[PDB]
Amino acid sequence: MEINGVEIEDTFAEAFEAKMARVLITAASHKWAMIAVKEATGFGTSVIMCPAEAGIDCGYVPPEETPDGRPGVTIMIGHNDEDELKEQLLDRIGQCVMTAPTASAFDAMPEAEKEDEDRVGYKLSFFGDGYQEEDELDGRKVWKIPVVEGEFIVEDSFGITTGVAGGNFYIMAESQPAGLQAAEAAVDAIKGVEGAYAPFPGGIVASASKVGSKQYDFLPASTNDAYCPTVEDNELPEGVKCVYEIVINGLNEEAVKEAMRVGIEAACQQPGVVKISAGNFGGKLGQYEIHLHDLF
Amino acid sequence: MEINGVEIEDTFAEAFEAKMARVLITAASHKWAMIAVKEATGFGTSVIMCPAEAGIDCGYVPPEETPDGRPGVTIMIGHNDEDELKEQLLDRIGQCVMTAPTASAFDAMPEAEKEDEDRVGYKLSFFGDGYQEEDELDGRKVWKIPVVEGEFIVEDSFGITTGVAGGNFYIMAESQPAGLQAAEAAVDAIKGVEGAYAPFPGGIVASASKVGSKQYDFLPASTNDAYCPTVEDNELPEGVKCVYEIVINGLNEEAVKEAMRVGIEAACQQPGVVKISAGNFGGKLGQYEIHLHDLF
Amino acid sequence: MEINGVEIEDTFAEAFEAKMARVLITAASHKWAMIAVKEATGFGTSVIMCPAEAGIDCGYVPPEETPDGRPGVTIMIGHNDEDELKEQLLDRIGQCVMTAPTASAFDAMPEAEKEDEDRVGYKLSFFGDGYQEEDELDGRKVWKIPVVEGEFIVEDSFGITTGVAGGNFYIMAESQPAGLQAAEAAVDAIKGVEGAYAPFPGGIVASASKVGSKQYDFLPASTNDAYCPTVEDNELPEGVKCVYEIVINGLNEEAVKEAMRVGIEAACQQPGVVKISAGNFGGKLGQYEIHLHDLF
Amino acid sequence: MEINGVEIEDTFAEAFEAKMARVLITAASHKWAMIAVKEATGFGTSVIMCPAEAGIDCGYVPPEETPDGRPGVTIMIGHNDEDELKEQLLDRIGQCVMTAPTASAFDAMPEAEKEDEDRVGYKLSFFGDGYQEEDELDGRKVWKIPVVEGEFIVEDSFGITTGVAGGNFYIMAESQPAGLQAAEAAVDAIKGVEGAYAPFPGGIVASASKVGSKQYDFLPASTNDAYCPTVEDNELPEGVKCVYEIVINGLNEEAVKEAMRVGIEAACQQPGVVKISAGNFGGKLGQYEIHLHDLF
Ligand SMILES: [K+]
Ligand SMILES: [K+]
Ligand SMILES: [K+]
Ligand SMILES: [K+]
Ligand SMILES: [K+]
Ligand SMILES: [K+]
Ligand SMILES: [K+]
Ligand SMILES: [K+]
Ligand SMILES: [K+]
Ligand SMILES: [K+]
Ligand SMILES: [K+]
Ligand SMILES: [K+]
Ligand SMILES: [K+]
Ligand SMILES: [K+]
Ligand SMILES: [K+]
Ligand SMILES: [K+]
Ligand SMILES: [K+]
Ligand SMILES: [K+]
Repeated sequence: MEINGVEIEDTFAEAFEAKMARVLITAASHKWAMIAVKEATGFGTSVIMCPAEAGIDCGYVPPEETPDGRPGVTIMIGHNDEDELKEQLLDRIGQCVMTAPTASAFDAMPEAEKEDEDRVGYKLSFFGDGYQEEDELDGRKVWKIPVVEGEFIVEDSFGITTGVAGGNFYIMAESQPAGLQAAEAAVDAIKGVEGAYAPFPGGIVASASKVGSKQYDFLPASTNDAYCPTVEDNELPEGVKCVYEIVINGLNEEAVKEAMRVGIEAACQQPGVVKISAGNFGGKLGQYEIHLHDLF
Repeated sequence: MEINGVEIEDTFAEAFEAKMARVLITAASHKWAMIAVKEATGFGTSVIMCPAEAGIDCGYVPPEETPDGRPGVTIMIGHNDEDELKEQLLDRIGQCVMTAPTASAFDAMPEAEKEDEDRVGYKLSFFGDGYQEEDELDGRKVWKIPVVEGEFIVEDSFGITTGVAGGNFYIMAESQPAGLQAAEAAVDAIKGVEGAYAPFPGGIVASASKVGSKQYDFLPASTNDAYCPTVEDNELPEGVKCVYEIVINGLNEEAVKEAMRVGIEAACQQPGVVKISAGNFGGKLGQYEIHLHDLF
Repeated sequence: MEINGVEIEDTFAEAFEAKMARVLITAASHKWAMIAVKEATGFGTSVIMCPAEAGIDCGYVPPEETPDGRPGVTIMIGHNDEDELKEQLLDRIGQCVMTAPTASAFDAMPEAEKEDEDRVGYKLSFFGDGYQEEDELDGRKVWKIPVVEGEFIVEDSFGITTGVAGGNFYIMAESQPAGLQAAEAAVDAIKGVEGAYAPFPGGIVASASKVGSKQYDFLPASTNDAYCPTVEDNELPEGVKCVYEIVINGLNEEAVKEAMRVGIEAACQQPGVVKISAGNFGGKLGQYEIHLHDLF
Repeated sequence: MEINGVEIEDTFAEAFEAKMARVLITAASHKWAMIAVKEATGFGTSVIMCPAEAGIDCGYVPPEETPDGRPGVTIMIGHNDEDELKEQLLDRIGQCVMTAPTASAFDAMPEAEKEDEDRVGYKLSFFGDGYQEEDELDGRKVWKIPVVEGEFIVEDSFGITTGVAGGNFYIMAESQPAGLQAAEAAVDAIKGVEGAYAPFPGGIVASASKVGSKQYDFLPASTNDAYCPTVEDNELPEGVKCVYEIVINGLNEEAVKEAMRVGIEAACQQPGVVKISAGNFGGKLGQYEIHLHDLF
C-alpha cells in the first residue's frame, strides 16, 4: 500500500482505555481563551513523568455556540487513573483557568460519552470562602466565585468518559526537516478532528519510547533504539534519517482512527517522506489495535 | 505619590526565598523553541496546587549568542523546596523539551547566582539506554541522547540559585477591560527585564488569594475577599470595579524590583487605572519587603 | 430592543455593490499559509488610500478539503472598480503568494456567485519564461511555474462576483478599553462567518470617516466628528467615551448581514458597552440598507 | 571558505541606493502594535509590482524607551523614488496605523541618517477637520487628531534617508524542507539586527527572479531558471533540490552587511544545506557590492 508514493506499513497502533474529561474554556477573546488553554494543558505530554495528558481539541468555538456568548476553545485532559484525573481537573482548572484573565470553564463532554461525573465547580467554589453562589446559565448549573477581577464562572459538574489513549503513527523521512514539515501538516489535519487531541509539544514526539530499558532497572521507559538513526543496529529502512511519532488521544476509537487517517494523509502530501509505521506492543498490553491498512 | 495621575499606595510586596533554575531552550526556529517553552512552563502558576512556578524569561535569544548557533528562549522554573525543583527540572525537560521537535536544553543560570547544581543532563542521558554519549559543545559538557528524530542535546548540569518569589503589585481599575489593558501593558514591560518571570496565565492573576479560609478548615488558600468587587464588605476605593495582580519571581531582589518598577510604570500609562497597591502578609511571613514608594 | 442591556439603535448600515474575488491559499503548514495571507491582504483596509480592501475569510481549511491535501486559508480581495480588482489579484498573488514559501493559490469563489473570470494564473504563468506547464489538479486547471524553491502552483482562472462592501456597526462604550474588548469579541464572531471579511486592522476601525470634509476641498474623506469623544459639539450619548466601527465586506448581502448579527451579539456580551449604532448616508445612495432591528 | 560544512561561494550581493523611512508604532499592547504593523507593512515585498518595500525592523521596543511609555515596534518602508516613498508613508500610516486600535506613529529615523523630512503627521492632521491640535510629547512635535476612538497621535515630521536595498544571499539545500528550515533560522537572526528588514513573506523569497526573459520578448523579469531545480538545464550543483533567497534592505550598508552575516551563519547551522551564494548584476548596475568572503 502507498499513499502518494509513500509506503504504508502493514502494522497497527496499540492503544489503551483511559479516563478523560472535556472542558470548554471561554474568555473575553480567543487570545485570552488560548492564554488559559496553554497554561492548563502544559506539563501534560505523557503520564510517564507528567501529571496528565492534555491538549486542545477545538481551537475555535463560535461565541454563538457557547453558554455565555463569548469566544471559546475546547480542551481534553486524560489519565489512566480516574482519581488522578479528578485531581488534575481540580488543579488545572483551579490554578490555570480560575487565575486566567476573564476565562470561564464549562463541561464539554458529549452526552453519549458521559459515564461518570466530577463536581469540579462545586469543589472549586469553596475558594469563595462562603461568598460563592450557585446560579443557572443557559440551562447549566454554575458556580459564581468572587475573585478580585469580579467573578469566576465554573460549571458545577464535568462528565468523565473512558476514552482511547496512545493512538499513533510514525513518520519516517529522508531528513529531520522533511520529517518535521510532514509532522506539522499531520497535526494541522488532526486539529480539525473533534474529540481528539495530541498531547506532545506541537502534537509531535521527537523521542518515542519503548517500555523499560535493556541496560538499566530503574527506568519505566527508554529510547526506542530500534528507530534511532544514530544507533548502529537500528531497524530503519535505507534512506530514513529521521523518525517522528504523532500520539493521539480521543473520546472514542472512531475519533482516534479519524485523526490517524487524516494525519497520515496530510503527512504523505509533504516531500521527503519514506514510509509510515505505527507503534505497538505486539498486542500484549492494549485494549485497542488500529491497523493502518484498515484506515485507507 | 502619583504616576500619571494614578495613586501609588504606600505599602509593600512581601516576597520569599525560593529555589530557581534558568534554562536556555534552542530549536530549529523561534517557533519550535516557543513550542517547547509553552509545554515546559505550563501547569506552573503557583505551588499552591501546581507542581512548580515557571515562565519565560527572555523571549528572544539571538542565534549568535547560543552554544549551538540556533534561535533560543530562556525560561525559569522555581519551587520553595530544592528537591521538588530538581524533580520538576527532570520532568519538564525530559517530558516537554526532550520530546519537543528540534529543541535542546542548556544551562542559563548566571555565574554569580549559581549556588548549587543539578546534573539534569546526566540523569536524562540514561534514556539513551547505553547509547548516550558525552561531548563538549562550545565549552559546555553536554549529553547526546539518541532519539528517533536524531539526537537530544542537553547540558550535563544546571545551576540552582536562591531567588525571590512573590514580588507583586495590584492594579485597581474602573472596569475589568481597563484593568486587563493596564495589566497586559505591565507584562509587556516585564518581558524586557532579564532574570524575572511572571508565572500566571499571560503573567496576570485574576483570582488573588489569602492564606487559609475564614469559613473552612480544609483550604490552604481562598479568595482575597477584601479586594473582591462583588463582595459587600470589600475594602476597595470608590470607583474600583476590577482588580488584577501581577506576580513576579526573579533571580534576585533587584530583578524583581525592576520588574515591579517597569510594570507599574507601564500600567499607569493605560486609561481607567485608579490606584496601584501590593500584596503582603504584614511582614510576618516573607524574607523580602519591596516598598512601592521606594521604586519611584 | 436590547441585547444584554445594550441599546440597539433603530437605524441602518448603508452598503454598496463592490467587485470581489476569493482565493484559497494552501501551504506546507497553517503557519506558512498565514505568512502568505498576511502579506497578500495587508495595505488593504480601504480604497480611500489603499490599493484594495482585503482580509482573511476562513482561518482554517482542513487539508482533506483542499485540492492538494495541504493546510489552507481563504482570503477575499475587493474593489469598487473591476479592472483595479484584476490588477490587485495579479499584484497580490504574484508578489505576496508566489514569493511566499510553499504557498499555492486556488480559486475559492463559489460557483453560484461567479459572474466574471480573471485568468490570474495564466497571466502569472509567463514568469516561467517558457518552462511553465499546464496541468490538472483535483479537477482544476492549474499552472506549474518553475521557481527557485521548486514550483508555484496557481489555478488558471479566478471567479469575480459583485459582492457587498461597507456593512458596518458602531460600538459605543464607557471607555476605550471597554470598546476594544467588545470590538475584538465581535471580530472573533465575524471570523466564523463564511464569505465575510473585515478589512481594517484586526477588523476594527479606530478612526471612522465621513464623505469629504467641511473645511478642506482636497479631501475625499475626513473624521466623523459627531462621534469623536474629544470633539466639543459631538452627538455622542453622555457616558460614551469611546466609539469603534466594525466594517464588513462580503460575497453577498446575507454574509454581510450575518457578520453584522453575530458581531453585535458578541460585542453586547462584553462589559461597558452603552449602545450599538450603524453608519449610513440617509438611504439615498447605497444599493443595500441593513436595518439593525431586522437582524435579531 | 566553509561554515559548518557549508560552502560559501566567493561571490557578491549587488545592492542599490533606495529611499527609506523608519517608523515607531506604539499601542496599548505589543499585540495591537503588531496588528497595525502587519497591516502597514503588507503588500510590500518588492517595488516590481507592490507599492513599496516594507517590513518590521525591531519586534520589541520596551515601553520605557517610547515617547508615550507604551509598548512599541519599529518598521521600515522603502522605495527607489522619494516622491513615491512620501506617498507610501502617508497612505500606510493614514490607512493602516491611524485606523488601527490604540496605535500611534512616531519618527524612528536616527539623526545621523536623516537627509530629508516628510511632514506626514502635518499632512494627516487635516483629517481632524479643524479640531486637530499640535502638542509636544517627550520633546517631539506631534499632532493630536480627533478620532471616534479618542485621538490619533502622530509626529509632525518623519526623516528620510538614502538607505540600501537588495542585499541578499541564496540558500542552496538538499530539499525544500531543509532549505526552509535554514531560511527561517536566518530570518530569526536578521530580526535582531537593528536598521535592517526583510520585505518578502516571512523574510524569504521562494521565487527569485532574473533580469529579462529567454522565451518572451515582453517580460522585464522571469523565473531565475538557472536556479530552478525543475528546469532541466539549470546551473545548480548536483544535490541541490531547493533554493531560497533572503532579500535585505537597511538604513545603511553596515546594517545590510550585518543582516547578511548573521543570517548566513544561522542558516549554516541547520541540516541539509549544501552552499550559500548571492545575486548580482555583473557589477554594472549597483552602487554596492557585498562580498560574501568579506563578512566572515
Ligand atoms: K482536534
Ligand atoms: K478566570
Ligand atoms: K468513550
Ligand atoms: K500538552
Ligand atoms: K483497506
Ligand atoms: K523577563
Ligand atoms: K527535543
Ligand atoms: K540569587
Ligand atoms: K506558567
Ligand atoms: K469570515
Ligand atoms: K509560493
Ligand atoms: K454576489
Ligand atoms: K486588510
Ligand atoms: K522616518
Ligand atoms: K531587524
Ligand atoms: K490609531
Ligand atoms: K543612510
Ligand atoms: K513586507
